[PDB]
Amino acid sequence: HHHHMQIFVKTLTGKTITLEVESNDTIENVKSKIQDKEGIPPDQQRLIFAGKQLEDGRTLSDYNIQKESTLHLVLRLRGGMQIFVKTLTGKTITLEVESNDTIENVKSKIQDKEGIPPDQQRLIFAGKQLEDGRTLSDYNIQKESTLHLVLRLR
Repeated sequence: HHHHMQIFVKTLTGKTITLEVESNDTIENVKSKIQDKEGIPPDQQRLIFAGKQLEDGRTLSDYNIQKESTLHLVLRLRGGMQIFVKTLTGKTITLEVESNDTIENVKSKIQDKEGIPPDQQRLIFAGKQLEDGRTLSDYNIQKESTLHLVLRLR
């Protein structure tokens, strides 16, 4: 069952703030609360917990975040290249990438974030399977491009 709790958000410059949240609040909503309190635009915010960046559309409970847990808040300048990898289940995996990142590095980033072995991943963009040894730019994948991730049983 959903419940109320307090969490902490800490920036690198030393401040810990307390937020009143519900266990099923989304990360997007937490970023909105941080904007309301500190004035920081959500698109500049990256929230980190268990060493992973937290996905806007998932909830605190999805990440096992409990009362008096702390989230790191790291801030980016506007315009860092992100891409969105979406499974056919609707899951979204937002990756900070560079324009010449190799496909196998993208799969390695997906493994770091989601635990999915690279050999189980099939990435698709514009109807083409993305091949190891090629780069994002080889497929004209650029900022805010959306890729599909297809998975088979191990």
